[PDB]
Amino acid sequence: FPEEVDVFTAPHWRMKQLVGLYCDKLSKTNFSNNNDFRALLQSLYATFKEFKMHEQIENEYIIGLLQQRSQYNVHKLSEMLSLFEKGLKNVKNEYEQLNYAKQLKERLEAFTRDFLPHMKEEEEVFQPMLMEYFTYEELKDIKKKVIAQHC
Repeated sequence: FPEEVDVFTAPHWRMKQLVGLYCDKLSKTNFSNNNDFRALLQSLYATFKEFKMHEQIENEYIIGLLQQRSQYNVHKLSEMLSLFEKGLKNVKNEYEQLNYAKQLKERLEAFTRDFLPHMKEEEEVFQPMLMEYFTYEELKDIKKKVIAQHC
């Protein structure tokens, strides 16, 4: 659709950038090294906080409106951030770091597997709906708001 009414593509470009970055970091991290371990968790925490802001912006500026006008599924992150905090606060040696690493990798993989199709659905399903329930200028205005909150 026209760029000026597209409320997902730019935010999702950033979220996908952040996904690729944590996938790269995770693959390069030495989980036996406490500094590498904690640097990874700190990066993940900042990333997932931005993911949380993203979903909240969608809720407050896009989905609430779209649901009112069109009139079921209720548009994870908090649990992930809690997992990271546990790593930063409760892991004190190599045994605990490597046991944590296994659980961390399983949860991030599951998360990533769910998050990419989540974004795709917004683009493929919600955006067409936005065209049907809102005027072109109403959508330009929503996009201005969504960008201002992301950037």
